[PDB]
Amino acid sequence: GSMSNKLITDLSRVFDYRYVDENEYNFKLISDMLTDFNFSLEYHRNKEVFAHDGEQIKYEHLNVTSNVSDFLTYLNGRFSNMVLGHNGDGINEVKDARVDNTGYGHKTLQDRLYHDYSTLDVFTKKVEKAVDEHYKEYRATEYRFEPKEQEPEFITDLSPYTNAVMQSFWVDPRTKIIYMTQARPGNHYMLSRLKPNGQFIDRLLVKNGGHGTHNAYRYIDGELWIYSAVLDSNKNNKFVRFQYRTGEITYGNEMQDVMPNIFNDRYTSAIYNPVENLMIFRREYKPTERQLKNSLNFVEVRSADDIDKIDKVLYQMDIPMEYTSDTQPMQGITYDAGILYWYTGDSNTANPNYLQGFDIKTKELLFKRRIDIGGVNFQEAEGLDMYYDLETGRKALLIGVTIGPGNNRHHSIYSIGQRGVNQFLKNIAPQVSMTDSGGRVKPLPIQNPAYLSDITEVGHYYIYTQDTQNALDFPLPKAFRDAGWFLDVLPGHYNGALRQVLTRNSTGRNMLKFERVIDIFNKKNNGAWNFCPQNAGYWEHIPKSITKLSDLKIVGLDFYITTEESNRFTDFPKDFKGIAGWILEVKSNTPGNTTQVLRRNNFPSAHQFLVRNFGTGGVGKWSLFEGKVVE
Amino acid sequence: NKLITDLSRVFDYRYVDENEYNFKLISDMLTDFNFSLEYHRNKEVFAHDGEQIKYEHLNVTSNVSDFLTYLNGRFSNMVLGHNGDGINEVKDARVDNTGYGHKTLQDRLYHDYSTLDVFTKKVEKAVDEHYKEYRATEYRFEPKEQEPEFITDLSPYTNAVMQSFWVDPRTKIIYMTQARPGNHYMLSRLKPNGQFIDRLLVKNGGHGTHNAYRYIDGELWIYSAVLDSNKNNKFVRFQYRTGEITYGNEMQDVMPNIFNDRYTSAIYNPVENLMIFRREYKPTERQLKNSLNFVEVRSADDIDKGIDKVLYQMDIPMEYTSDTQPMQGITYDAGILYWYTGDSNTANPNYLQGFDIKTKELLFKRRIDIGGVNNNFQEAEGLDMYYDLETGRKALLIGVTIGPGNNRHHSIYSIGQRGVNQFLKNIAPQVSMTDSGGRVKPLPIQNPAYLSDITEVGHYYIYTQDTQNALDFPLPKAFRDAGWFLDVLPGHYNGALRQVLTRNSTGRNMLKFERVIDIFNKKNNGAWNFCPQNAGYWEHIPKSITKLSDLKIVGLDFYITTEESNRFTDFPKDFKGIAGWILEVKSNTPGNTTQVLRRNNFPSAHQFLVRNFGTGGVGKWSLFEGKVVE
Amino acid sequence: SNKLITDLSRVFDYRYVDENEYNFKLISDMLTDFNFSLEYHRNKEVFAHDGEQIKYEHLNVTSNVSDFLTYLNGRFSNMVLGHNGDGINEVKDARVDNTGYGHKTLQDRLYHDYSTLDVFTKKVEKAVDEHYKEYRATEYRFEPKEQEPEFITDLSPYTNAVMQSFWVDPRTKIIYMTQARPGNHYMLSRLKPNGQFIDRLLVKNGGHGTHNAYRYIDGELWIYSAVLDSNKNNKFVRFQYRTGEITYGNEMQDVMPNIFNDRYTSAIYNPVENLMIFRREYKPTERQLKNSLNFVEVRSADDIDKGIDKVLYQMDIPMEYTSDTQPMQGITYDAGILYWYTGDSNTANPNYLQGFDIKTKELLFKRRIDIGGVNNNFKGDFQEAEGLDMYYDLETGRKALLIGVTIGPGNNRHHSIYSIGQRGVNQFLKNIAPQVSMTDSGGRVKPLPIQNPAYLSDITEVGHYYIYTQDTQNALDFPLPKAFRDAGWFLDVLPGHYNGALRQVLTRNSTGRNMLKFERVIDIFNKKNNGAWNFCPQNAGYWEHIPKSITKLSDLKIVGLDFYITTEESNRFTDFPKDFKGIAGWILEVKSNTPGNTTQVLRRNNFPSAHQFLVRNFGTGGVGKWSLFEGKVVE
Ligand SMILES: [Fe+3]
Repeated sequence: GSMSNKLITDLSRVFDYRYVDENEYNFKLISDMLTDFNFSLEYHRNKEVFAHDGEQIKYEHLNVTSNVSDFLTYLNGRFSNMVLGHNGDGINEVKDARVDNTGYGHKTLQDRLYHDYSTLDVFTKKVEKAVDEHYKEYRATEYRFEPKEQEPEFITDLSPYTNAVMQSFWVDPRTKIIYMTQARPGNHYMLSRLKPNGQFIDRLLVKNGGHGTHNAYRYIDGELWIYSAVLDSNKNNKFVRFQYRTGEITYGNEMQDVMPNIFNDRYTSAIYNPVENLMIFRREYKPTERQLKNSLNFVEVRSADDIDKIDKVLYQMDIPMEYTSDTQPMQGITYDAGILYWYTGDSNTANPNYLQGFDIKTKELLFKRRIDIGGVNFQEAEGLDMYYDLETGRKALLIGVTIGPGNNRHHSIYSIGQRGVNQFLKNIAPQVSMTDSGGRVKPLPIQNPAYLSDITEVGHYYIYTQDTQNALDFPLPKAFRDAGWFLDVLPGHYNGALRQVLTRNSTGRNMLKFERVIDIFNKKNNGAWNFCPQNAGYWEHIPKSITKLSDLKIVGLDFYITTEESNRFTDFPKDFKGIAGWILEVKSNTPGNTTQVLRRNNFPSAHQFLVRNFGTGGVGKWSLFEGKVVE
Repeated sequence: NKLITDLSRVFDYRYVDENEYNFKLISDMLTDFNFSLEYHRNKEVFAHDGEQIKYEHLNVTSNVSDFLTYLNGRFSNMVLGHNGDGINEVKDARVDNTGYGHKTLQDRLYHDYSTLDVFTKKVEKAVDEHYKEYRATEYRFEPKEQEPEFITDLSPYTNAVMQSFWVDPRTKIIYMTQARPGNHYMLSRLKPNGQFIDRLLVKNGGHGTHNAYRYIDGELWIYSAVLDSNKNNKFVRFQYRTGEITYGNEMQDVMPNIFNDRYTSAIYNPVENLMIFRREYKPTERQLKNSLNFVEVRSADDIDKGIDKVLYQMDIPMEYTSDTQPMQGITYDAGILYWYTGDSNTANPNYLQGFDIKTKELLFKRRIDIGGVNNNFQEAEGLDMYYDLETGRKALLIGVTIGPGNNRHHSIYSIGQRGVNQFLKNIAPQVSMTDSGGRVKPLPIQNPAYLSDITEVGHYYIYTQDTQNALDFPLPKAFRDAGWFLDVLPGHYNGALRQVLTRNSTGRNMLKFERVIDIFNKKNNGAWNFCPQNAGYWEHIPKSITKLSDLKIVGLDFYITTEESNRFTDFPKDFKGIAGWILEVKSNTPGNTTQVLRRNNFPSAHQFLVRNFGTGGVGKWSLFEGKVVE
Repeated sequence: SNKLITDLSRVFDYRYVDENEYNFKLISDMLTDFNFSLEYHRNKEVFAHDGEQIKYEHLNVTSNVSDFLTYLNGRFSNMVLGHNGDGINEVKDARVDNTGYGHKTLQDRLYHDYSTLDVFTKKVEKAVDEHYKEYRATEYRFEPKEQEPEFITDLSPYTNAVMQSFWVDPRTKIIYMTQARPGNHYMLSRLKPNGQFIDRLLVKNGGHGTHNAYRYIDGELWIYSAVLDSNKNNKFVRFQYRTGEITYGNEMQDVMPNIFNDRYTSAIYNPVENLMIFRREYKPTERQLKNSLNFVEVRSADDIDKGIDKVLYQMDIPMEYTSDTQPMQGITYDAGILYWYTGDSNTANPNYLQGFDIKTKELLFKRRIDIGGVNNNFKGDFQEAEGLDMYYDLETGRKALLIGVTIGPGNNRHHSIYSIGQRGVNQFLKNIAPQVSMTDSGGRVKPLPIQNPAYLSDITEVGHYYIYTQDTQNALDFPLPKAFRDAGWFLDVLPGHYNGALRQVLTRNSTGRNMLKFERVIDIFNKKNNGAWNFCPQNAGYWEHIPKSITKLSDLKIVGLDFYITTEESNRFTDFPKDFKGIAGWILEVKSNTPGNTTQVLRRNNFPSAHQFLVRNFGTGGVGKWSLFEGKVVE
C-alpha cells in the first residue's frame, strides 16, 4: 500500500512488547538506511554511470582554472575551426586586430592586447578594492568588539533580597533570567534568579557551598546545569554539578561529582563557553606553592564534551601577581575567543578597578585598563560575564558592579557589546512599574487569594468583593467583607519586607485604610494591619450577626448604633437600651484589652457618654458621664 | 547536538525522553548525510579535481587533467608545425602582460581571458555573498521561527476580550476593538504605551472582528462591517470621531451591490494598495465547501472606482475556523495570508498559520506560546502587519488577552525586522507618576472647574489661584489660601481612580483628603475623606464664617481665641469672650454633626461642651466641668 | 564487523539498556565514518572516479569524459593540416574563443571577448555602487527637511520659565540648559540625560542666555557666554562650570574683547570642524528701514584661542527670520549648514525650521515643525519656546539635530527634546538613563545617598528608601527624639512643586508595634524653610511605651500619639497628677492646641471601679493645672 521510512519518535510511556517492537522497528529502519548509505558510496565510486557531469570537474593548469566539459568543448572547437575555418590574408587580419573596441588603432597587435588586458585588469582591481573597503567598513560598524577601548554602557540594576556584595552573575541567553551569587556568613552562598530588569524571581541557598565566586552554566538538550565549587561535612573542597531548584541544597546525593579524583586536590571552580564548548577552570594552587610560583591562582582550559568523561588540560596558565591581592584581588573572570578576561580589585576606595586581558595560549597580557563609572554623580568591582545572543550570534562583555557602603549596596550590569547588543539587553523587560505600561491597575496573580501576602510584587491592584471572601489575612472579619478594595504593594527594605496598603472602594461610605509590613520569605513574621482613620462624614454600621459590642476591637473605627439596634447588644449599658442613637468609639489599650466609648446622639436632652475597658484585665464596668444643658 | 550514549538504568520519564531524543537526532543526521551525498552528485561545483579522475585507454593509465594538458599541448605544437615561418607581430603577441611567452597566440588569448573571467567572477561572488549577508541581518522576516517580543500592554477602560488592533504608522495611535452586548463594538484609541485616549461606540456594528484602516490623501478612513436597522450586513467606511456612530448618513456604503450579499470585513495593505476581504459562507454553503470563511484579494483603487474584480480568492478550511481552533486574528504580507487561531482554556495551544494566497497552500503552522519573562494562560487576540513609514521596515504584531478568567489584560508581541521592535517598544515610555526627570507632571487645565477632570495617574501641583474655581474642592472657598499636592492613583479596570489632595504647608498642618472618582461620570464621584495629620499647629476659622455649624469636616479641629469666640452666633451663650477653645468636629449620621468645644484653661477648671446638630434638629450644648487637682 | 542489534531483550534488563547503548554508539560511529569517507572522496581520493562515469554532453554529442578524450586524441592523428602560409594557421586558430566558438576573424574574436568582459565588469561595478548607496542611505541619512522628529526626553529644571537653550554633553551626557530670569539674569541648570535635575548656576547680569558655546579643551569643559558688566555693557566671555552664582568680573575670562564687545555677541561651538559660530546684532546706526538685525560669523576656535580676528564666512539673517511673527528661537550648525528655528507662541502662526548654506547664503529649506503628538497629549498648539543643538556621538561619530520645546501655558509649562537623527542615535539618546522611577529597575527600595545622615532633607531625589536604626541616630531633623530611635523606617520622597518643595514620608518598620507615620514638606534649596513633621495616626492595636529615660509627661508633645503608662511607671513622672501615682494604668492622649502649647489627657484603665480622666493644657500659656472628671459605675 505504502511503506514509510520514518522513525517512531513518539514512544509508548510503558515498557511493553509495543515499546520493544517500536525500538526494534527503528533499529531495523536505521540498519537498512546505513547499509544503503554504504552501498551508495561504493556504487558512486565504482559503478554509477554519470556519477557527475564534466562541469563539476575542475581542470586547472598553470594558473588557469576551467571545468572538464567546457575544456573538452574548447578543444573540439579548436579542431573544428582548423578543419572548417578559412585561411585569411595573414598580415591584413593582424592589422585589423590592432583596432580596439573604441575604434583606436594601436601600432601593433601586442600593444592592442596589452592595452585591453591592462584596462580591464585596472578596472576590476578598482572594483575589488571598493568591495573589500565597503565590507571592512560594514564589519567594523557591526562586529567591533574592543574591551580595551569601548566605554561600558549601563544595562540594568540587579535586585536580590540579600544585602551582600555580588560575587558573580550570568545572563541566560535562552530565558533571559539572571543567575547571581552572594556569599553568606556560614560559608554558604545565595543563588538568586532575577528577571532581565533585575526583579527578584526566586532563590536557592547553597549550604556549605563556600563563597560562590563563580559557577559554570551549561544547557544540555534543553536542560540547564550549574557546575559549582563546594565543601562537604569536613569542609574539604568538592567540584560538583546540579540543576536549579528553589530553597536549599547541600553536598550529598542532591548534586553530582564531576571528576573528584583530579579536581578535589585543590579549590576548583569553572565557567562555560558555549561557542567553543569549552570549560575554563580557576583552581587555587596549594598554600605551599604561593611562595615558590608567586602565582596565587591558575587557569586551565579543557573541553566540555571531554569533561563529560575524560581528563585532558588543553592549555594552562598561571595568574601572576598583583592580579590576586593585596590592592588588586580577583573580582571577575570570563573568556571569549582565546582571551581570558580578569577583573581586579579592592578598592574600597583610593586604587582604581582594572580589567585585564590575557592570551590564554601565549600567557601574555594584551591590555590593562581602568574601569570607572560616573552616571550617579567610590565604586567597586563585581564579576564578569560573556553574553552570546541566541538570535544573532552577537556578543557582549558584561561587567557587574556593586556600589555604595554596607547598607546602601546596589548592583548593576554594564556592558561592552557589538552593535545593537546593549540596546537589546536594556530593553528585554521594561523597568518595574506600579502600573501596567498604560497606567492601569496591574492584574492580581491569584483569584480569591488565601493570602494577600502572596501578592509580593510592588504595584497598584484591585480586589473585588468576591476576591476578599477567602482571605485568611484580611484586616476585617468576614462579616464586614461587602466591598472592593484598592491594594498597594510598596517596597520595604533590602531583605524581603514589603508594605501593603488596603483602601475600601467607597463613595457613599468612608474609605477605610489599613497598612502592614509583610515578610515575603516568612508570613509568620507578618505585621498586624494598622487602621488609619479617614472620614467623609458617613456612618458605619455593625453587621447584624454581632450581638456583643466586645467583638468590635479595631482602634479608631467608629460605629453608629440606632435606637432599635441598641436593644440587640447584650453588653449595652442595661438602663440605656432602646432610648437613643449612639456613636461607639473604640480606643487604644494594652494587648488583650480594649477601651470603648458610647456617646449619645441627643438633641434637646443632656449629653451622656459611657466609658469601659475590657479584655484580659477583666470585663470592666461602664461608667456614665452626664452634662448640663446650657443656652 | 550529541547522541546520549549513557542511558538511565531505570525505565522512567528520562529513559523514554532521551530514547525519543536519540531517534530524532539520528533522523536528522541520516537526512543530512543523504542531502550531502545528493548535493555532491548533482550540484557541487568542483565535486572533484581532474587529477582524481582516471583516464585509461590502451592499458596505460593517466588522469583527466594531465591528459587534457597533453591534448592541448599537442594541438599547439601541430599549429606551430604548420605555420611556415610565422608572423613576427603574431610571435610578439604570444607574450602576455606578465612577460610569460605562450606557445601560440591562441594560448595567450585563452590564458588572458580566463584570468580576467575567473577574477571578475570571484569579485561578483563576493558582492552577492556580502549583499546576501547584509540583507539577512537587516531584513530577515520569519514568522515561522522568530520568537515574539513584548512591545506594550493595551489599557482600554472596557473589560472585554480584544477583537483586533491596528497601530497607526503616522500618528502611532493604537485602534482597538472590543465587542459589547447589544451587538455593538467599542473602538478605543490608545497611545503607543497602551494609555487610553478616547473611544467610539459603533452601534449595531456587530463584533468588530476587524476593520481596514487606510489613509487617503492625509485622511484616515475606517472600513467596517456594520448592521442596518433590519440587522442586514453593510460594508461601509467612516472617519473616526469620539462618542457614538450608527449605520446611516454618518457612514458611507462601499460597493453595497457587491458585498452586502454576505458578512464582509476587510484589512488594508498599504505596500501593494490591496484590500483583503474576509467573507462568510451561509449555513447552506458551509457543508458543501467545508469552510465558514473565504478571503478575497482586491485592489484599493478598484474599490475606490467601484469596479468588481477579485484578484485572488481562497477558502479557509473548517479546521482553521473550528470549536477548538476558532479564528482570532488575520493579517497579510507579501503574498502570505496570516491566520491566528485558538481557544480560551482547554490546554490546546494557540496557532499561527501562513498560507500562500496565490497557490492556497499552507506554508507553516506554529504554536504561539508566550513562555517569556514579561508574561510571568494566553487568549489569542488579533494580528496586525506594522509597516514603518520612515524605513519601510515591517513587523507581524500578535495581540494577546492574558489572565485566568477575569480581569483581562492585553499585550502586543511582535516578530519584526531589525530595529522595528526596539522602535515600537520605545515610541512612548511606559506611564509614570512623574515626568521623565522625576518632577511633578503638568496639569491639563488651568484653574480647573473640576479636579475630577484630571484623569491621568500622576503627581501634580495646584497653585492657590488654580484652586479658586474648583467646584469639587474638599474645602469651601474661604479656606483656599494655599497650594496643594494632587496625586491621581489607579482605582480599578473600569474607570474608578483615587485622588489625594495634601496642603502645601510648612507652618500649618498638612491637610489631607482622599476620594474615588468615576472618570466616565462625575455624578458617581465619592465625597472627600479627611485624613487627620498634625504637626502641632493651630487651624483658624476664616473671618467670613460666624456659625460653628458651618464646620462639618470630621477630625479637622480649629482654634478659637477669646476675641474670636464673640463672633459666633451659635457659641454657648454664657461662654463668649472669656477663653480660648479647641473646636472638635466628630462623626455622626448623614445630615448630622457632633461638635466639642474644649477650653484652653490653664489655672482654672477644665470645661468642655458637646452638641449634635443637623437633620435631627439643632441640638443644645451640654457642659461638662472638671475639678482642679495638684 | 559490528551490526545493529535488531532482536532486543524482551525484559527491561541491563542487557536491554546495553543493546540500546551499543546501537546508538554504533550508529554515531557509522555516520562519522560515512561523513569522513565522503569528505575524503571529495578532497583527497585519487581515482575518486573513472572518466566513463563523468558525463560529457554538448549539442549533438552525447558521451563520457574518457571516450571523448579518446575521440579527440584520434582526431589529432587523422587530421590533415596544410602548410597554409606564414602565421596563417596560428591566426586562424586564434579566432577560437574560450567557449570553443570559431569567429570569422581575429578582430571579431577580440571584439567579442573585450565587449563580454567590459559589459560584465560594468554590471559588477553598478551592483557595488548600488549596494553601497543603499547601505549609506540606511545608516547615515540625515534630512532635517523631511524626517519626523522623535521624542527623546523631558527636561526637569527647578525654575518656572521658558527654556532658551540646551546642550547635550557628548562625554558626560549631562544636559546644560538656560532659562532667562527677571533682573536680566539667566539660570544655567545641569540635568541627567532623562531630564533629572543635578545642580544649577545663576549667571547674574548674564542677560537672556539665548545660547552658549560648550567646548572641551584638554579634558576641560569651557562655557562661552554673552554677559553684561555692572554698566550693562556687552561682554563676550568664557568660564568653567560651578554651582551657585557667577557674575562678570575675576571669575569670567574676556574673549577677544576688542573684537566682540562693540555689540551683543553669542556663540555655539562645532566640534567636528573646530569652529566657533557667532550670532551677533547689528546696531541701530548700522541699519536702514527694513535691514537685518542679526548676522552670523564662522570663525576657527584655534584663531579665537590665539586672539586672531578672521571671519571665515559671514551671513546676514533676513528680517523675516528675526521678526515679530517669526522671532529667532533656535540656532545650530552642521556640515556647512546654518539651522534656524523661528516661532511666536501666542500668534497661532506656525514654527519653522530653516536651513541656510553658510557659504552661498541661500535658503535650502523651510519647513513647519509640529511636534504635537502622543508624547505631549497632543499639545502642539501650545509650543511656547524652542532651541536647537547638534548632537555628535563620541563612540560612533553619528549625529542628530536636537529640537527643544517648551509646551505651555504658564504654570503647566514643561520642556522636551525631540530629534532628527542618523540610524540608532535617537534610540541611544532615549535610553542612556531610564526615566526616573521610585524604585531601582527591579522594584527594590533605592539606595540612600548618605550613611547616618545629619539631615534627612539631604535626600532630595524622589523614591522609596529604607533607613536602618543605626542610620537614624545622628539625624538633626528626625520626627522623634533620640530616646525613641530603636527601629528601621521606610522613607518616601515624593514630588512637590515646580520650584523645589518635595514631600517626605517616614513610616516605622514595625510588625509588633504600630506603624508610626510622619509627613513634611522640604525646600531642597533652603532647609531653613523646611516644614514640621505631621504625625498621621494609625493603630494595629499595640500599646506604645514611653522610653525609661523620660520622666516628664510635658516632653510628649506629638499630637495623636498615645502612650500607655503602667501602675509602676506612673510613679516616675514628676508632672503626673499628685494623688493619682502608683494606683492604676493609664492611657496618655496628646491633643491639638496653639503653637507652643499642648493638651494632654490621662484616662484610667479601670475595670470594676469608676472611670476617671484628667485634662491639662501647658506651654507658653503657662503650666496649666490638671482637672479631674469622674464617672458613675452603671450596670
Ligand atoms: Fe564523486
